[PDB]
Amino acid sequence: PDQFRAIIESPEGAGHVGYQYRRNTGSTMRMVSDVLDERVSLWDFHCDPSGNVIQPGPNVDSRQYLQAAIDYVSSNGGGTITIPAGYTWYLGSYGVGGIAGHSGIIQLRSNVNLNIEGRIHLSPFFDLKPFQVFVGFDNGDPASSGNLENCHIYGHGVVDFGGYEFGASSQLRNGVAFGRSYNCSVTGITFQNGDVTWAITLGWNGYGSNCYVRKCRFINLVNSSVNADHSTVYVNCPYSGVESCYFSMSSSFARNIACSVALHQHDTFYRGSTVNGYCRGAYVVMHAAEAAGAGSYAYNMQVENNIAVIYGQFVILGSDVTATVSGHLNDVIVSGNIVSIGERAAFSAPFGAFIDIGPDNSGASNVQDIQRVLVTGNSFYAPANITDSAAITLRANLNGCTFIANNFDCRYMVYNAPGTTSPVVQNLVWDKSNVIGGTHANQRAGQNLFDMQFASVVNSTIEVQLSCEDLSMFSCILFPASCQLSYSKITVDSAWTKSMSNTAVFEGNQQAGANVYVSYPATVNLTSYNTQGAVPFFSTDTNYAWVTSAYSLSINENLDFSPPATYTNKANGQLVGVGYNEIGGVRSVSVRLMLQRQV
Amino acid sequence: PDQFRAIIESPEGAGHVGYQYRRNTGSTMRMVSDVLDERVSLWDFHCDPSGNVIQPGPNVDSRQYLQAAIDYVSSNGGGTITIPAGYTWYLGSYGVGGIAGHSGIIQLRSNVNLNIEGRIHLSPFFDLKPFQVFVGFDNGDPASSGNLENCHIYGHGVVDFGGYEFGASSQLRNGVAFGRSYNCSVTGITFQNGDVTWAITLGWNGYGSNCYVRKCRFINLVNSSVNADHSTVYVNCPYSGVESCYFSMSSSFARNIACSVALHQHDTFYRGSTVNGYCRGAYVVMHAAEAAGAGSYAYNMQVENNIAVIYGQFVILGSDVTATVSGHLNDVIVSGNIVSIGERAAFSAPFGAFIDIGPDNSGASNVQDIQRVLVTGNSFYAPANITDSAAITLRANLNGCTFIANNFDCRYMVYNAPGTTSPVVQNLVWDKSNVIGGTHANQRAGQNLFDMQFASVVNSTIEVQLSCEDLSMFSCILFPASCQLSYSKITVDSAWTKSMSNTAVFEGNQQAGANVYVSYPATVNLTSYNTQGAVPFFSTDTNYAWVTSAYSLSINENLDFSPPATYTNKANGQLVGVGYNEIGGVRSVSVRLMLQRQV
Amino acid sequence: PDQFRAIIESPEGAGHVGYQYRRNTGSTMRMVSDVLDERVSLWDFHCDPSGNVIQPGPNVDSRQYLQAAIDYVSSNGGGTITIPAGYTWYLGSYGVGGIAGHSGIIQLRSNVNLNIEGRIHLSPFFDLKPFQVFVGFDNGDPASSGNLENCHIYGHGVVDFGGYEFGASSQLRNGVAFGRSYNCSVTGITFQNGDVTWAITLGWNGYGSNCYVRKCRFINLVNSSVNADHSTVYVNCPYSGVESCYFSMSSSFARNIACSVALHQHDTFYRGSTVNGYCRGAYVVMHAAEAAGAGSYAYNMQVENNIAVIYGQFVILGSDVTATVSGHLNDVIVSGNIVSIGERAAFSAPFGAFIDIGPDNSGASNVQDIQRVLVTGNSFYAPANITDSAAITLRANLNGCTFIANNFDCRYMVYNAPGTTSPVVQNLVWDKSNVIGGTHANQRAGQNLFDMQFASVVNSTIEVQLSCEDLSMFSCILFPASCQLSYSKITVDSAWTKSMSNTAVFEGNQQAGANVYVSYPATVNLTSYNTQGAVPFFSTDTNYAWVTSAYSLSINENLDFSPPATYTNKANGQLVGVGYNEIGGVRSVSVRLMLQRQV
Ligand SMILES: CC(=O)N[C@@H]1[C@@H](O[C@H]2O[C@H](CO)[C@H](O[C@H]3O[C@H](CO[C@@H]4O[C@@H](C)[C@H](O)[C@@H](O)[C@H]4O)[C@@H](O)[C@H](O)[C@H]3O)[C@H](O[C@@H]3O[C@H](CO)[C@@H](O)[C@H](O)[C@H]3NC(C)=O)[C@H]2O)[C@H](O)[C@@H](CO)O[C@@H]1O
Ligand SMILES: CC(=O)N[C@@H]1[C@@H](O[C@H]2O[C@H](CO)[C@H](O[C@H]3O[C@H](CO[C@@H]4O[C@@H](C)[C@H](O)[C@@H](O)[C@H]4O)[C@@H](O)[C@H](O)[C@H]3O)[C@H](O[C@@H]3O[C@H](CO)[C@@H](O)[C@H](O)[C@H]3NC(C)=O)[C@H]2O)[C@H](O)[C@@H](CO)O[C@@H]1O
Ligand SMILES: CC(=O)N[C@@H]1[C@@H](O[C@H]2O[C@H](CO)[C@H](O[C@H]3O[C@H](CO[C@@H]4O[C@@H](C)[C@H](O)[C@@H](O)[C@H]4O)[C@@H](O)[C@H](O)[C@H]3O)[C@H](O[C@@H]3O[C@H](CO)[C@@H](O)[C@H](O)[C@H]3NC(C)=O)[C@H]2O)[C@H](O)[C@@H](CO)O[C@@H]1O
Ligand code: NA
Ligand code: NA
Ligand code: NA
Ligand code: NA
Ligand code: NA
Ligand code: NA
Ligand code: NA
Ligand code: NA
Ligand code: NA
Repeated sequence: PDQFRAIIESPEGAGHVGYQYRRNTGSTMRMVSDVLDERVSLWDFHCDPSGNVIQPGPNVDSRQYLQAAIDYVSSNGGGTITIPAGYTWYLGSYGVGGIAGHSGIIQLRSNVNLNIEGRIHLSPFFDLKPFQVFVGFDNGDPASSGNLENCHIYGHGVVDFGGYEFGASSQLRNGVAFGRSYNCSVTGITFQNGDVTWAITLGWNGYGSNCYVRKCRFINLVNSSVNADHSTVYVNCPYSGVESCYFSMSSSFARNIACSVALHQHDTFYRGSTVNGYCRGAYVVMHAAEAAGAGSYAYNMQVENNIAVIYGQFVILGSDVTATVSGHLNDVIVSGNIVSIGERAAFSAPFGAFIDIGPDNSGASNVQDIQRVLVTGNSFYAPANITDSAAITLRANLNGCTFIANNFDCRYMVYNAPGTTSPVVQNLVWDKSNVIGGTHANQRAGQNLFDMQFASVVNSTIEVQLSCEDLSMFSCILFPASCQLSYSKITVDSAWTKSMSNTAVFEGNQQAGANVYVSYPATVNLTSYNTQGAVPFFSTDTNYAWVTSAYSLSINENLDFSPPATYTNKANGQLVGVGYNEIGGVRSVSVRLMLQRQV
Repeated sequence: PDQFRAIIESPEGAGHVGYQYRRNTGSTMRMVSDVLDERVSLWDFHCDPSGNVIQPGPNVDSRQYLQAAIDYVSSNGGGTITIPAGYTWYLGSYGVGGIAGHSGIIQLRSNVNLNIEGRIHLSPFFDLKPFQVFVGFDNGDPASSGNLENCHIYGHGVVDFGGYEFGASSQLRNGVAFGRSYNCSVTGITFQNGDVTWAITLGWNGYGSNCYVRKCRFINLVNSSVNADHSTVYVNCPYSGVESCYFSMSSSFARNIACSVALHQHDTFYRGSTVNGYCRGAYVVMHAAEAAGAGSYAYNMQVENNIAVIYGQFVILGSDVTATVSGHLNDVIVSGNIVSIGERAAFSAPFGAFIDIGPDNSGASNVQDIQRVLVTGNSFYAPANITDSAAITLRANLNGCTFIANNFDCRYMVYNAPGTTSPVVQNLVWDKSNVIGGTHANQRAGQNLFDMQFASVVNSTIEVQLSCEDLSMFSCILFPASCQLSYSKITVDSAWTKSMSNTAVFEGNQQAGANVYVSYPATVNLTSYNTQGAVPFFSTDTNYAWVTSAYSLSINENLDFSPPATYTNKANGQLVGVGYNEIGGVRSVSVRLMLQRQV
Repeated sequence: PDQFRAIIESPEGAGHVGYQYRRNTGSTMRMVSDVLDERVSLWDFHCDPSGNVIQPGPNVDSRQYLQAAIDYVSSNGGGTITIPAGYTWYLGSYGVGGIAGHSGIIQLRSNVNLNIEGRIHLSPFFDLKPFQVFVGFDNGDPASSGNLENCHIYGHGVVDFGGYEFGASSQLRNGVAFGRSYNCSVTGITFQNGDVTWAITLGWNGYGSNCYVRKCRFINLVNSSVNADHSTVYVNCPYSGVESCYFSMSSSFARNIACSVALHQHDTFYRGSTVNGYCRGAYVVMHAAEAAGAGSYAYNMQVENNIAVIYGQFVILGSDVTATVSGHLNDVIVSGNIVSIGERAAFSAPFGAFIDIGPDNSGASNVQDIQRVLVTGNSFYAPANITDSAAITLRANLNGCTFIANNFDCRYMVYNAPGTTSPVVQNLVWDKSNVIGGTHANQRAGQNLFDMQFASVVNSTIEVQLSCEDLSMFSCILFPASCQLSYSKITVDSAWTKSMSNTAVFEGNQQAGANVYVSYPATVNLTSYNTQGAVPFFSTDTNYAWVTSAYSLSINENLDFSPPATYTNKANGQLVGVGYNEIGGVRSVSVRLMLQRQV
């Protein structure tokens, strides 16, 4: 019985105390230790070499203890390790082995979940240094790494990056790198107070699947001018996405460098999230250099039902090439988003846009293969002073994009800067159901609402419909002479255009093309013959050889005659129609006409 | 060894029994009590003064015990208290201190989560009395209250309000008032069986952030005529919302008073939820009196992808003023919802509507600043007998609202009651892509589909497109003489209109305005001169001085002549065009024309 | 003290060791066994008759132990049973009693939740046999069954069906049958590796409510030619749905037989999910034979924001009748989905379609009552070789369907096979805002883009708008002479049509109907009189008696004359207009005209 009291006080004591669930005689006869062994916490490993528990705190490095817990649970085929509530667990050194090549702190392992209820906080050892807090690669070379499967991080807890700035722009910092990750997720966690490159990365160059970020918060994760670039979540495996998250930045630097999400492989999504204070909402890009695991096509890309205040662009599309692989982006949907450019001076952040068709990372605009994109049922607003705001900034080659039933209230509808890139554009479709707002009315001196600064446009539709007047704009739509236009439909509805000097402008007379279909208002001077009765009226100018029909948009103030209601043309480029002289006489009128070609 | 058996049976016994996780010699040498101390339940506090456990039941008030648990866990920096499954925990008295000013029962505290697995039920002490079950304010004056942070209530359990009716209409009742709440949430909980004002309130007058209601059920929470008003969730802090919830009412009273959600600050949302039996779906409102914590603008407001059967209005917009603050509502999106007015007699509940632009709480219609709203891709249905159903009831001043690509199948498209308010309307946009259903065909004697009972309309677009005949309606669109109309576009497509006596009606001849752009069908009597050959035809009536062109919508049954295909006007208000007399003779025809002005 | 050591080692030992939470003197004086009794796992029942624990494994049938755990927890009013992580629990025999009529393995019980953290795996006893793993019916006759309430299955674990093929096509296999289920759910679970009929079924013939499938994965659940049919989730109770799930198949058989979801009662939804490798996305159907619990109407049906690669049809609509009940489907929304037909040969799987209006299970096309459906803001793509691809295959009677603001890029827009069914169509609305893609340009020899192979069409709108040329197609829209057409609007925009031989084709001259409203381009030969001055031009053909107006789509290459800009008709079916001869002479021209009737 000495050994009994001794047994009981020893670490095997619980293993000698019997238990049977709820005194049920049909239940297993267990020992207390068996029941305790059903759960596991950091406290079961956070101990000195003699086994005595250590309290966490700013003067204690918890890293080795958490790694020991992960390693052991892994050896039993997995489980969930709780990081207890009511404590802050500090990390204060780098991990070792395969994660060292990633500046890793903790190595995640398959089937080992982390239930973070307390706080995890970086110690000042990491100030001005690279780091990746949680790393799922098991090799410094990602190509030589094994997979991470079935690893979920969740809870009501917090990862706090300590506020430390980057030491050099070339450094990288991350919260969770799942690695070559299959069925991994982060749910519920707040990531805050840092200067980092990413908070979470999913996948590696297309290897991975079914990775998700849900109900997480990301708060103040850029804080310095050193930080080169930031994307809060980088989605680099298929069948993965981000939903119902909150993203907020307060620093000036974030308004110039930070993006919330990057979707970089097929079957990926960004849904139901709120963004504030960022430069950009989401990249949707196929990088040829990332094509190894899931092919060279990014398809089935969804950005839906988000709420955003940003300073640059909401969605940025891209694809590129390497020496041996060509990336392609197609089958994209952008719907249900409500987006605004936050209050800022014109030109004070990257050019404001709902959609950007951006060049590659070396600035090339002639490598892209972007098509089959639907942008529908979104709202976009930019304040009236923001000259640099567009529904779409179309800066690189575009093989198709369709806009239906959006409401865009900003300076430009379609824009690209003159003198810059000259994109080749195919299959740009702007349906009449896009509503153009009035916030920027009166602000558009010298500007074209649709400024078509492209090398060429083919197979495209622009149906312009105003909903209020803006007589400040130079034109509704302008094509420079350098832009070829063919097999396209361009229309300007007459409503709110009566007083406009120019409506559609074709500086190379491109509307004359055999397969150009256009209509727009114009003012035309006519003169009739003197005959009483049915009598022809003819335009005094001769630049209408392309017109197939025209009709009156003006009332007739006269009693003694009427000009024609409708007109066609003649070989010399005059318009002609048949009016009526109740009394004879040569007549001379100025009329507003709808000019039509093949429509 | 006497003291050893004694120690073991004492409440410190577990603190003497050793344990080491899974017999791992690298694990902490702990005591059983340390492992048990990692969790906490109501059972750890639900005890008499001698420490003996008390069983819950209808004759036991569990309030003080649950408060003791919350208070203690709070003192250790937080955690999660389980409310065990398999029991009903009754509450039977008011709390004390700061929550007493709120009729509070339990005080929530920061970082203390409640995992409700069992049932919490109100005892009859609360019958006919006010109460707020869970309160996160710490002061009777909300202005003087501290914050509630990091408080989550979740589980598979239930809050049951006991079925008790209100005692007086002036009383207030609530389930969860998070208070000045930051990162708080309710997930998974069923709230049922009550007569209450709210189930959950988030925030206080704009103070709070990141508060959410997810996957909760709200069932039968209004049951009496005493109940003054009900909104199941009131969202009164930014960056907060409701998603994937279920709301159901069965009482008659709920069909007249209850709303599912109120969104009252910026960056708030209501998504993916199902409603049945309610008067209203969601208020979206900026009250100047609520502007203290987050400014006087409600912007980035999202109502998306909900399913509803309601008896009144789906979304209600509003903003108002106090003596020193002016509220503004802008940047709203309503998309993807499928909504119907449930089976009821006409006029038996508040006027049916998809969108309502409602007056302030004192009935004023001249204080609102509502603009930049997008309503797109929704469906609305009301049964054919429901005279009082509209796509939009526009009852107060409106500074903009845009409708694109909806399907509305109800009695009216645009409505406001004559003789009532006379709203000032700007920037109302009804795109042609809105599909008008046929359920109410033949029901519209004496009614105008678009009944424009406003003081004035400016910068507005109404493109009417029918998809079946309804010859019962008096007109497609009518403007009384009291409504000014300027800088607007009004069109009536001809399809299904051939037999209509009136299509567009302008009782003050407002279509003549300099910047009014309109087109609609009309029947016109013409008579020609007798000349053989090209010969003029002229209208017999003189009310066409505003017409810029017209064209035939009718076949010509004649062989010996043809009327003009197109017409323009003359100063006296006749139409004129040039037809053709194969044989001479004065001709007299009645023709269906499309009348156009500036289009 | 002998009995004390004995007590302590006995199964009542923990019941003698005292504990008080965190040494708090205000806490309950408990015993260790009380605290352990707050949780329950499979280990508490997975024991031999002497109470000794049994290890799970491929040679152990865990079924009776799990049932014992469920039965006991049920007797205490519920709770959550954990299925521990780090182990595979095999099932190797059928259950007994009420579930035997369902081939049941485990019986679920009300208020008893399963937290599946480990793996559950079927033993080879089930090879070639029927089975339903988890069954919530309590009677072999579902009509005589009690309800299952408040039963949630959740966790990070897995249900593995062992890879076994069906033994006979008449067998049924299921993962979870909740039965007559109220407030039940499955969250987080992976179902994999099987040949089954369903993974999860919710409800029974309309009995049930508030059942949900969320964040689950379904992987490779069809593997043989024996498998008759598969729907991964069958939703057979109202106020229930599927959200944020992943569905994947790899077998050839799945491309011909498998559907992801079946929505079969009102107020049901399918949202935010990703599908790959399936034949079909979702059925949306009211079967009269399923109408018992919730009525004969399926209404408030939502399919939104999904991502899919399928081989057959995305959404399939249906309703049918029994001898005494008639099923109805109305108030449906399909929005925000991005869908493609995967790479396959033409005709190698069921006919590709976004929407299918399908016959009943006996092939009848004359029993359906389907109306008030909105399809808006979706994208659909099929590769160019897939002849059998359509936006809508309209194969049974249709009482209404509305398409607004979609982007469809496939072979046909509207299709039904000639010689097959002859549907009666009412209220088909194809708005102009639907964008028709160009992938299948040049592939359409002998084909009509809109192939209207119906018995009749009434109250319908087809506004065709091309966005690129396809001169291979025989026509944009064709109506055989067998299809009646009335009270409808059919338009073909002229853009990209100049070179088309046929645009709209009415093989029975149906465009002449009194209430048919149509416009489309045509080429017409005209000849004038010889008179100098205003001079008539007349068509040489006489098939224009239905034309109310026409206008020029062609330039005039002549200086000495001009044909009319606009035309009307004469009784003999010629067109006539007034042109102008500067010099006299008989003129003869061929002109492209927009032919209009009542528009
Ligand atoms: C911040 C961001 O996401 N910006 C994108 C931009 O992305 C490119 O630039 C960023 C700049 O931070 C990344 O390039 C940096 O990081 C890579 C990857 O780091 C190495 O590999 C990882 C696995 C390892 O853990 C690290 O220790 C490193 O060894 C460096 O190779 C590169 O030199 C450096 O500038 C980003 O790289 C991608 O990062 C994701 C997420 O971690 C990885 O999954 C990919 O493998 C990696 N891709 C490549 C090709 O290496 C760059 O792709 C986008 O290009 C841009 C336009 O689309 O949007 C944002 O600007
Ligand atoms: C039921 C509902 O939400 N109805 C809205 C309507 O809201 C207004 O009317 C309701 C009627 O119940 C509320 O007014 C009642 O309650 C307030 C608040 O109670 C006091 O303050 C709270 C913090 C405290 O816990 C209580 O003990 C009280 O001291 C009373 O002041 C008022 O006299 C009474 O009629 C609602 O008030 C808002 O309530 C939310 C949620 O609790 C609070 O966050 C706000 O502070 C409070 N606002 C104000 C201005 O006090 C009223 O705003 C909407 O106006 C209407 C149209 O938009 O929609 C529904 O009808
Ligand atoms: C695979 C699938 O979902 N296919 C649908 C198709 O559904 C019909 O055909 C399937 C074929 O598997 C089902 O019919 C089979 O199963 C029923 C039901 O099984 C019996 O009842 C259940 C409760 C019990 O547990 C079992 O032991 C059986 O006793 C058999 O009666 C039938 O003979 C057999 O072919 C499907 O039936 C429905 O199944 C759901 C889900 O389990 C039940 O809730 C319903 O009660 C049951 N309905 C009926 C009327 O019995 C058939 O409805 C659809 O018809 C089709 C077109 O819409 O889509 C897919 O093809
Ligand atoms: Na590295
Ligand atoms: Na497209
Ligand atoms: Na060029
Ligand atoms: Na109060
Ligand atoms: Na708007
Ligand atoms: Na007025
Ligand atoms: Na059966
Ligand atoms: Na419809
Ligand atoms: Na027929």
